[PDB]
Amino acid sequence: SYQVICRDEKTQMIYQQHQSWLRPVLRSNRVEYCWCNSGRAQCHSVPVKSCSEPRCFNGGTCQQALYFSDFVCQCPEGFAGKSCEIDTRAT
Repeated sequence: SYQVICRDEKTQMIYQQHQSWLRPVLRSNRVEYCWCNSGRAQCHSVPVKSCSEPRCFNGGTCQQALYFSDFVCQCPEGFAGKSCEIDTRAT
């Protein structure tokens, strides 16, 4: 009856009806702005750059789109949290 589509596995985050997220590309250099639309996922390439300040810590790297304010946060290692301030692997 209700409707709630668009989930994510790369970033590991769910998005309900009429939501939006970023899906960085691979070698190209741009990213796509995927805005859910009844399970249609409206993505499209857009130029991007590095955030003004590294919001991701512990090695992560922030990236912000050139025209919108949507930003994605990368953070290897395996810790937790947007800034990766929660480390469970290392003491």
